[PDB]
Amino acid sequence: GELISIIVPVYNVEKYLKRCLDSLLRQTYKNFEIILINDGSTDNSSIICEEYAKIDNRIQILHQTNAGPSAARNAGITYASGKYITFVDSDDFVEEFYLEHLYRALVDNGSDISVCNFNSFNEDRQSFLFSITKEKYFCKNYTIAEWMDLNLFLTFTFSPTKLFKAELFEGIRFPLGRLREDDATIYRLYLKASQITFINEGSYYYSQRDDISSMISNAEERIALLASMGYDLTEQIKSYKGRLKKCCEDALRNGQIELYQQCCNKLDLIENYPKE
Amino acid sequence: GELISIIVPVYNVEKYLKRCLDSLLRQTYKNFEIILINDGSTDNSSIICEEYAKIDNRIQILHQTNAGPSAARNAGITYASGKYITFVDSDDFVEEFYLEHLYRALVDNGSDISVCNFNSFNEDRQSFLFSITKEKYFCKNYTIAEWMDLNLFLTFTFSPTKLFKAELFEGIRFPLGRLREDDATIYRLYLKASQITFINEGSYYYSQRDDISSMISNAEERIALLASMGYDLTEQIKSYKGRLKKCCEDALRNGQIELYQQCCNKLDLIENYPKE
Amino acid sequence: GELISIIVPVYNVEKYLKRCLDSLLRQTYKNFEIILINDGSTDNSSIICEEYAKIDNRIQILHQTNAGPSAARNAGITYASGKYITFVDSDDFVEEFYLEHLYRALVDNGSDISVCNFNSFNEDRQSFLFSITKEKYFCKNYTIAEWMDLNLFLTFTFSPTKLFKAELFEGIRFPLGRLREDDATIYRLYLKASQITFINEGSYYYSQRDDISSMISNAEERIALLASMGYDLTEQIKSYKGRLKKCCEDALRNGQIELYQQCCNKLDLIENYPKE
Amino acid sequence: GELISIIVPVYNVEKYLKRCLDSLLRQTYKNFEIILINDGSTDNSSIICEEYAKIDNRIQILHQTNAGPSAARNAGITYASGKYITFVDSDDFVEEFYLEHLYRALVDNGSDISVCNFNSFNEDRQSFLFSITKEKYFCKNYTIAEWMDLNLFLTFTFSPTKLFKAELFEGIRFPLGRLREDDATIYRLYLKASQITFINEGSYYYSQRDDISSMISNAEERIALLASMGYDLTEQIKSYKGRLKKCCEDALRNGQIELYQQCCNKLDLIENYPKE
Amino acid sequence: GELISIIVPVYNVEKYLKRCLDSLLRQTYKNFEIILINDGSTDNSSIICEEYAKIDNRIQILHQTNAGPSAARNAGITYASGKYITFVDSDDFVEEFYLEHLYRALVDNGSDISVCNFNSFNEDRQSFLFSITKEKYFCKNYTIAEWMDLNLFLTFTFSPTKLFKAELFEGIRFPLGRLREDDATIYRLYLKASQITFINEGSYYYSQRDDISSMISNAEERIALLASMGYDLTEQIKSYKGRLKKCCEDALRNGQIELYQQCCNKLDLIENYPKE
Amino acid sequence: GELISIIVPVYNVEKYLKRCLDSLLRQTYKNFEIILINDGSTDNSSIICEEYAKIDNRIQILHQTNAGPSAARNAGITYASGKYITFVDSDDFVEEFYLEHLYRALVDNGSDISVCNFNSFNEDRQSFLFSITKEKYFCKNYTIAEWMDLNLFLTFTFSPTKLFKAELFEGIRFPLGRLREDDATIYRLYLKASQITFINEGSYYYSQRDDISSMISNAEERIALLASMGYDLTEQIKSYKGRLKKCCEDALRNGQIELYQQCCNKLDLIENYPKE
Repeated sequence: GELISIIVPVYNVEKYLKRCLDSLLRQTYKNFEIILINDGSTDNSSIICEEYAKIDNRIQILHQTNAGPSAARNAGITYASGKYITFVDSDDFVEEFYLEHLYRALVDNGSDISVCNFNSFNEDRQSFLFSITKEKYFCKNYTIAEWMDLNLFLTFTFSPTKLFKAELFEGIRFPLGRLREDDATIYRLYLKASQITFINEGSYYYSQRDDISSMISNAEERIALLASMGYDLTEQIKSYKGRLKKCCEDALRNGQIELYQQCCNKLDLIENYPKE
Repeated sequence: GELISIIVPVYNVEKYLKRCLDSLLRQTYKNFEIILINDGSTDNSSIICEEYAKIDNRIQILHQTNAGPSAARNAGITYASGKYITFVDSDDFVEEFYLEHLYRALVDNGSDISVCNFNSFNEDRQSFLFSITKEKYFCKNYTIAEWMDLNLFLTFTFSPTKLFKAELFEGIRFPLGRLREDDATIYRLYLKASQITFINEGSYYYSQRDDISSMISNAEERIALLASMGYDLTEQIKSYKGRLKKCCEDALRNGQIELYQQCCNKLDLIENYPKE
Repeated sequence: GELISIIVPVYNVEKYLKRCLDSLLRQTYKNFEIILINDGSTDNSSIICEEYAKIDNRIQILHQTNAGPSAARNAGITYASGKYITFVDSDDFVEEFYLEHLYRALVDNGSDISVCNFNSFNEDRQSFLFSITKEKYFCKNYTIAEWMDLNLFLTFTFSPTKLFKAELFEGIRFPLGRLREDDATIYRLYLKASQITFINEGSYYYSQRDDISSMISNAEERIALLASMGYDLTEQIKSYKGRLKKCCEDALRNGQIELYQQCCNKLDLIENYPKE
Repeated sequence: GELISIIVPVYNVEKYLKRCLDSLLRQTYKNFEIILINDGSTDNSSIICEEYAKIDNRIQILHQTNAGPSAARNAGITYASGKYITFVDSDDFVEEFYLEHLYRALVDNGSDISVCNFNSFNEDRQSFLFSITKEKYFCKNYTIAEWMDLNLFLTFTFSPTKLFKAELFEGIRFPLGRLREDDATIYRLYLKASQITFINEGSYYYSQRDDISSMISNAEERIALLASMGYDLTEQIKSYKGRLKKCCEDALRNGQIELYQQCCNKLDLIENYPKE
Repeated sequence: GELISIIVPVYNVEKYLKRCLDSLLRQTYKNFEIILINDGSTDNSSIICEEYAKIDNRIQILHQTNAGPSAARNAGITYASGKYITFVDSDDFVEEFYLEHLYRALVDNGSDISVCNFNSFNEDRQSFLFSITKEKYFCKNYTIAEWMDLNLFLTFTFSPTKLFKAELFEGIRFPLGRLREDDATIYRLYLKASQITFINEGSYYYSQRDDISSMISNAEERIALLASMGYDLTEQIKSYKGRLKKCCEDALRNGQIELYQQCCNKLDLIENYPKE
Repeated sequence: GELISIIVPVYNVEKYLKRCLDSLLRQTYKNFEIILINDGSTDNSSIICEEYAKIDNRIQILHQTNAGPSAARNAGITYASGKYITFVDSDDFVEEFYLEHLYRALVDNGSDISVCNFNSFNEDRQSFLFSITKEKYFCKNYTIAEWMDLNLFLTFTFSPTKLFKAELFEGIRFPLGRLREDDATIYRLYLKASQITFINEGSYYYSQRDDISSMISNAEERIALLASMGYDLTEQIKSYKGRLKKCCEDALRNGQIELYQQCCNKLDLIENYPKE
């Protein structure tokens, strides 16, 4: 099959990196490159990266001065030469059929993007949580409009579990020096697609063991864009009000006083001064 | 009549301050206080403020360490003891009936805000531009919904020309260390009101002689807020698209590269990827 | 009686704030406002402030970006609308007759300031230290000259225990970004007064559990000021020499070398080169 | 005669340095060293220093990273090996008998310090101002007390025109990174002396072509020291009030708002609330 | 022929960029890409880049936040997909046969690098200086040892005029934030080669109209490398001694005192303490 | 005998300082000064320095604002008035005949420098390691060429154990803010000498309980100097290659990515592209 570029930012993940990389090299889909972006790690991560590159030529390492998760992913996008691009966090790990299932779902359906789900691995108790079961499996093709009504963490704020045509990345980059960088970026990729295929299987494992300002501004930017493009706003509005409520309280708890004022005011307007 | 608080930020306006203050002391509406906020001026402005305070007891001076126009206006709001609050920029000036007309328009109509228009004074040629003529005079009461539809500068980005019930300022402050502060704030006051009265009268004179990131952020926040409150988005969407175009080009010219990418991508999505 | 404004700076005092506020709400003198200035606390203090504000309308909260104890007290003074102003630290607490006794001492004597004493509460052993006993109770009126002669901590470095006519604060603010702020400020209030009434009563409880440069600067400024106003300097001189000794040794221990040289030189001049 | 160390800080004085150094090498008193401290000059001053050192072995150069006039003088004091120390600014120049007259005045009278006066040279008009004339010449021995009652620029804030026994410098250094460094330092040298000899001759020529905070704190520190040592305060008090008046006005003009508040308050206390 | 990547850093060169780009698009060698790295220009350079990109698809633009000439070139190297890499400064321009002649000289000779010379253009007088004439034309193949035995500016400190096999860039990047970045880098590419071909034609035009520390450390690094690899040091030593002389004087003129001390000491050792 | 200046930098060594100073005051060679440079210590070191100064007048203290070990030693060199200069680290201690043996070895041989060896003391186990035994004692006079042909730590990167003619320090200072400051400096003193005497006795005790960039640049600077002066480079090259290997690996482990790139490239050139 055609080349898939797997972008893996690496920053101080010495405990988890080998499990991640082992799960990737065992992929049943063979035609991939793994772009490891070592973002200036200060533990053994960089040495682990180098050792893995020595035994599999599909691994390419990029060492860079520490610049954040956004910069690391952008470097990956730049270096990628695949027809498709996908992200894996170096904290996490996948089933051996992960890539193949994503690839088939995309290509067989003529979609521009395929997306799967994730199950959880609790590091503290070394136990899986199989939230997504075989009996609950489904697959569906979605228009962008149908897609934008749908799990909000999975869909909008989590960069892995998703296979993208590389062409979709024209003009699209993660925002620098900013957390919730996934929240600000992934949905812009969806907006460039014509069809998206979702497979409800937890083939990606999320290892289970911030930025209030971005939480709010990401949601505002996204509402403005969707509104300008003619998409329905109902769910984003619900999401936005929920974030404002969290921001209002947490900003105050964190001594982020100007942010607290803004969020409480916005919440006050929405709840107490709606139209009519 | 009831006390009107006039908030006047002062930063290095020695050439224009006396003209401003003279035009305010000549007001036919006499029950006011002028709150001069000297934002750490380094010219003669502070001395001019002190001299005017000595001859009229309606003038109150606040000297503060330089912190920007938003901080200066916020100090004004905090110090105001009037039933109503209005803003005057210290390089502008007004007709002697300015305050009286705004006060009448508000109180006689049972509105929460009254708004007038402005004409221009060209400092370079010392000539007035009477864009707003007596033949074009009108007055009208608006619902908030009617008011929000469309002079975008007069309505949303310009803080003077407007008389606000002081009660409207609960939870509302200008955003710190950041220009287009009026653009981020005035419309939130409108959203608190039940009715607004406009008088199409150029009684305020704007003396004629960029924060590109805020231009975009302000518009996104405002769309998200209006959408969440059920207001129509048609004109804000048009305004947003126009700002994106301006941003896309000007950010690039200024070497603001990440801003440029974000705006160009947003403009690309809107123009080339609207909902199918 | 007339309104007393109680200014209470709050920064990360979650363990002690409730005890403080409970003791204030139980005041037998009921015509007060409590101005809580949350100086950007990062613990639960801000939430505790909000909860108390919901149950007593005499409580006014000001949330501000963290700027230090001087800035917080200055905001308090600016916001106070009382005829009298008093300070309470948020880790301390008071007798239920605290305010009443200070108010009586001031008003019945025609003084401009009344001052009481304090006893101690040892948090580590949960035990009171009643240094000031009923057998030692006295009350006395003082001229400013009598007052300035000498408990140096109680009088000059401690802002609570004192009820001030609000008029005394014209031109007087705590110095920004700088500790021993009380040491720099309280005595300037005394200098504005005509008479001070002291009550030797430990009605305030100080919870028991360095800015070396300011220690010296404050003492030099105060001597210069008193000398310029014709006050006797004998005790201030003794205090200054004691501070120089402390400075000379502690600056050196802290690696504050230029401060050390300055203080040692000053101490050397005073002890070894007095006027022949 | 015994060795005199002449300390000459040099910072960007290319236009004036040769005139200064020429006037020094022509001294009738031959036993001197000139310590040129080049404080990281960025013009030709450093090259001029090196060229002069090549032709007279009494010149010693010390090049140092830019650190200010205080640091440059302190380096000079440290390098000095003379029995006496004197300062010359590299902007200025002297008569050929300058050093000899200072030396004789000190040694013949058994004084610890000798001081002369200065006349002016107006660079803009290339003309001398002989303010100090031959007919006005006098010489006098002073006790420290007599000395401290006396021209305030000449005596207290100007480091040149003065020959000091080197022993007087134990523990005494110019304050770092601070202007009016002379104001803070010279009088401490006087306080270590037993007798001072003044000669009223303008043998030093001051070339005629800031720090408000230090102006005030230097005067406060000096009053506190003098008071502690038992010296009369009358003139220092007059001086202090004059500085407060200048500070109050100039701080405000410069946007130094906290300084303005402090100085105006101090002036208000002194003028309007003196004892009784 | 095979693809040549031309790396063109662009920072604030609006006056010269069109001339540069016009001369490149007129190349007789057709198979190239021009990688324009706009390094956050703040003039019209970015817009000029965009306009040229629209009319010739061999032009690729990378806009980046300003990070300096080294970072710009490194981005070019990373983006380059040619078999050969060459550098052109956007201030300069070339003959229409420039690329073709470099290409032939490399390929026909089996060299890894080809190098030509340059003539100059005086912008102030709009006149060419034809230092390299037709009569002085020669071409020659060199071993690296012969090559490293040489003017000095052309060979080591100037990145254009040179066509490199792209494989030579493994592990070689320009040093960040550093000026004299060419000085630190070009020679390392030479050391990777087996044979270099020089053509003595001035087909590149240098438009004519310092980091002292790097000048010295670059020469020291280069001597240490060459010595470690067994190359002859005679000319590098001569060059190093010349740089020390320049540094010794110019560091002092610039107030770079520690650098002055180091260079003067080094020059002192070399000239006055050679081996016995 | 003539005065030996012992330079002892002191920074936060309260646990070890008394042992150091006791061992120095017990020297059989009596004519020394100990220059204690307290570099702004924040423990009890400064007070320990003062106490020792009070009981032995050979001890001089310089207190300075913290500026690092290089600045501390340079201050020592400046203050030193001895005919000879030696360094002792305040963590360490010496035999009672330490100074005497160094002095005799220098003076009896007509050398400019004498050097001894060191044994170690393991603080964790309170036990001596006598690496240098009586049986292995030797003494020898070396030419500089013989001297520069050598362990490596003792000779070049350790400042104690060495007695220098003070005239050798002309133009030689330790580099500011730099670690491996000994590495950059000691060898330059050797290059000033005509003959060096080594005594193989461990009379200095090193108490036992990295700046990668300097490690590399120091070695490059030293190779360039030695090459320029005609000394043999064989051992320095071996040392340099060893440092590159260490840097290549450890820079990467520390996230020092540009340094890693430079060192790995240098090592790549040396090992894989030596001269043909």
